Amino acid sequence: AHAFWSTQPVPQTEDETEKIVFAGPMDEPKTVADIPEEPYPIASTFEWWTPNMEAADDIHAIYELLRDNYVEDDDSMFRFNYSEEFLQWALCPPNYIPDWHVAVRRKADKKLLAFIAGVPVTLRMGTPKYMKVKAQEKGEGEEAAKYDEPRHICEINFLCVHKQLREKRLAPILIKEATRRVNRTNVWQAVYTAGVLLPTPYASGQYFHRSLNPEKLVEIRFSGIPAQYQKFQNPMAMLKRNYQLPSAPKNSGLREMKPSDVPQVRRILMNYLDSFDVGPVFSDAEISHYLLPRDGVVFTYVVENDKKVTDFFSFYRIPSTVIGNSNYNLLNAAYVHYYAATSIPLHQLILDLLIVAHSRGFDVCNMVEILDNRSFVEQLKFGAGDGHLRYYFYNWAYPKIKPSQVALVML
Ligand SMILES: CCCCCCCCCCCCCC(=O)SCCNC(=O)CCNC(=O)[C@H](O)C(C)(C)COP(=O)(O)OP(=O)(O)OC[C@H]1O[C@@H](n2cnc3c(N)ncnc32)[C@H](O)[C@@H]1OP(=O)(O)O
Ligand SMILES: Cc1nn(C)c(C)c1N(C)S(=O)(=O)c1c(Cl)cc(CCCN2CCN3CCC[C@@H]3C2)cc1Cl
Repeated sequence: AHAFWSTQPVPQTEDETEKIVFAGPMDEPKTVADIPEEPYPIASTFEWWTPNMEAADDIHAIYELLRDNYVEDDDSMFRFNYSEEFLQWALCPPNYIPDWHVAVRRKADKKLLAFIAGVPVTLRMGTPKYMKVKAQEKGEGEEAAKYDEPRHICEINFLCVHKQLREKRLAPILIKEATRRVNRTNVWQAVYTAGVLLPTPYASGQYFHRSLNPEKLVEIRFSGIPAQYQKFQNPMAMLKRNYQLPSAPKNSGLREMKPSDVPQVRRILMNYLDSFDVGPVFSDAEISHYLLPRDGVVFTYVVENDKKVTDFFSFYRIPSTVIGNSNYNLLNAAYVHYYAATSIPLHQLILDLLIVAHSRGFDVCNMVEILDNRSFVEQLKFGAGDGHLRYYFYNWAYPKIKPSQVALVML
């Protein structure tokens, strides 16, 4: 049923994943020297290209490919429009490997036809807590703990094939060449997410959405007017009233994050994320890169009291092109990023996130039900959406876990 994925080191069915008890690799052990030195063969009219994602025109080329060809909703009403500044941020974290950014161009005119990107991440991906309990009962604690040390792996994102080249088996070639380049760097696992169902997720979470500009969301058919609103004479004014938010944050001591906050934010974030079965481990440099504010891209606020950072939240911007409605070009979405609360309830912290996002002109706040995101859904008027985000490993057997045991945000 899967001419490509059946040949790959991933669990092949849900029934197989249901039987996995310990974390660990799936493929035969290999070394860098076993991996082909030469790029994977591609047809003569095409060439491999490694873009320089710190060069403005290379970023712009990838930006255009994604703008016109990346993920759409199922009704082709919206398509992600990640900005050039966002792409540079997401693709060039500390110690990133340029060779892991893989493109295909038409050799004749250098037209960009396809892209896939990998970035390094340090991930805790050892056997989850519930399976360690079973392992202990069975005398298998050592094997269950074998791969507990955080692992330096690849995170894959931004797979895209031009619309005119679809269903020609180019995606498997891109994946194969990315795998080769990552393996040549002595890295053997990857983590990736998708909205679609592939073999075989270790976790899946529903998307949730918080209306910030409901009149726009209804107009573009992102949101509907619930049936119960028809019992009122003006359902739209009632809708706006329901979603209204304060004009300024409520938490005393909230301010934008600054460079000197990096060590404190690292400590509180790492203390929080260590409670989840799967999660990243961030250095100071990675905290700085992923969390310090960048205009139009990432927004991060801390709660400071007694000159100490006790809480923080972050969100990032991904607009989507509104394909079918001529009255609006873009849907401006804020996505919940990392956060940590030690002094206030999480719903009180995330209310300030919604306020800041609304004040800055965002139309909706999106998130997946990872981390403790479910704990503020009802209080802050998030609604479940149609979409899901499925989490996958390449070359890593892993038991099924709930999305609330996942602490890795994927951009
Ligand atoms: C150690 C290091 C390892 C590094 C790599 C780790 C693995 C990373 C894996 C990538 C993680 C990416 C994470 C994200 O970015 S998820 C976002 C994916 N991008 C989009 O949805 C953008 C719009 N769509 C496209 O650009 C294309 O339709 C794509 C590129 C998605 C498929 O192109 P096309 O439509 O022209 O099809 P084909 O004829 O070339 O190929 C068909 C084969 O492709 C399999 N397919 C379809 N969709 C996906 C998908 N989203 N992940 C993995 N495989 C997918 C499909 O099952 C079939 O295989 P099989 O069913 O026959 O077996
Ligand atoms: C406004 C809007 N624009 N677009 C393009 C869509 C679909 C919408 N919606 C309608 S949606 O409700 O907001 C929504 C929906 Cl249905 C489904 C999904 C499934 C995940 C898609 N990918 C896969 C690759 N990447 C991994 C990490 C981020 C990214 C997520 C995501 C969303 Cl974000």
